[PDB]
Amino acid sequence: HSHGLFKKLGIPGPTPLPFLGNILSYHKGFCMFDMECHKKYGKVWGFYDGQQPVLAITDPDMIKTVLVKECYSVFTNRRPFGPVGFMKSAISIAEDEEWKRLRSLLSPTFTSGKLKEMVPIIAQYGDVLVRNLRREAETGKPVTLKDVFGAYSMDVITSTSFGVNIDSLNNPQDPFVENTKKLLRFDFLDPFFLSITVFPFLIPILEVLNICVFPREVTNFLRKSVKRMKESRLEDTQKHRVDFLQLMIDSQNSSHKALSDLELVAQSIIFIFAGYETTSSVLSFIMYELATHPDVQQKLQEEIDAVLPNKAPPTYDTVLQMEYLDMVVNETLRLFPIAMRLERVCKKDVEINGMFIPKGVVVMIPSYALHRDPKYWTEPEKFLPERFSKKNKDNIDPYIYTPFGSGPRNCIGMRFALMNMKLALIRVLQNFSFKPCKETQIPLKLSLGGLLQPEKPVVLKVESRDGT
Ligand code: HEM
Repeated sequence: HSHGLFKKLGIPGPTPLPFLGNILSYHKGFCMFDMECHKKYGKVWGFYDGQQPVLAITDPDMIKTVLVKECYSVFTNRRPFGPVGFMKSAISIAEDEEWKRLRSLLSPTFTSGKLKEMVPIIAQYGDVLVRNLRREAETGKPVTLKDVFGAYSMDVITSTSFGVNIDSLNNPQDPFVENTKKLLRFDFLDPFFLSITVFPFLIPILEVLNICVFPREVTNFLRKSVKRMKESRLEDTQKHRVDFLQLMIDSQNSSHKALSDLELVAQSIIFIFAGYETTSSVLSFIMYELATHPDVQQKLQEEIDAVLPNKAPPTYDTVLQMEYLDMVVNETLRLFPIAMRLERVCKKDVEINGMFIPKGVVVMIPSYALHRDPKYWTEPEKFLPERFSKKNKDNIDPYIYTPFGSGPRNCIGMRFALMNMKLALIRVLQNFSFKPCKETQIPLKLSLGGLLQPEKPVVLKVESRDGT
């Protein structure tokens, strides 16, 4: 019972129940819980995930202090979440100095140059997705976005970490894809995780039995797959394709360095885990918005048609040049910041601009809630891209709008993700128009689970701009 911590500090929040803390209030999902707390408690509030104290903060300066100012010193790590095994070394699960070192070895791998050089590969799959989407529409039936983008997301992943070039969508059974496919984002509200939240003392027991949240079935497979291609393939030299693995392999081969072949395997897997369902979900939200806002869709199409007359293949610089595109992407991320919350564990007693935060408390920034906070957004529930226009985006506080988090521990694949999604969006809109379908849910309703996603999958009628 650390359940008295918050009233002891005079910090408001919902009253916790023995053992459960406040988890039954998650019956409508993390985001609804955070919006309702924001509303009734104010700028700061506390709650308990089992016995774990969580202090939500909403003040921009405090957020910067936590995410930026005091990253290395006090708020360096995310909260532990369950049995992880060797993945304990994935950069996103790694802690303190261990994390700092991994954050160095990997920086170069995510530089624009390395990125630009990966465009041809990803772009190549944009052609594949279009080629693919061409059929699904050409046919007649509504298209289920998660699937088309799931495959596209998959294809970019494999391809950008050694030439495993597969048309994932039409090779549903290619084992290598049938495994990477299983690397889905965790729903921390499913029974298992709720149980570990209420019985955290069970994690060491699962670790000793080698029980891991990532499917060993799949982790084993890729561990071995990387092993061979890391040898078998390029252990022949002469001709390499600037993918993450190679960047990880070569980074290996000539301060703190030397990525353990196991670490490297951990990185490759986490990069997949970090980008697979995230990219696909964001693309789907965007397409939903464009379909329910024809005018925006058209305008986007006109800009694309302008920067690339007559379906001209997208390019790094060409992508960067499109502003309405950038505005549409950003607006969608404001409405659907898929991480939902940003978190940091307080490694030690501290005071940040006024309030004292005890050691061990989890400091949480409710992105979903700050993104829809009336106090900062006119008609928060509305999809209005102008919000991010050139002469308007300056009024946006970066500690309020945080779809990719902020500070030293922000999303390391952010630019890659933005690039990936735009290239895809360009290719697709540069060929089709998505319109609401009779089965299209409007307004879109969000799941009540622990992931930010539509209640029912988004399906839309897809039409080719002059397809005969
Ligand atoms: C639209 C897609 C994506 C979104 C919205 C997104 C979101 C985020 C967010 C909000 C964080 C937490 C930041 C923080 O705590 O301050 C994060 C972490 C991170 N992201 Fe992404 N991400 C996306 C895709 C990617 C992709 C494609 C990759 C990999 C190439 C990637 C790699 C990671 C990693 C490794 C971390 C952990 C970084 C660290 O702790 O040092 N993400 N992401």
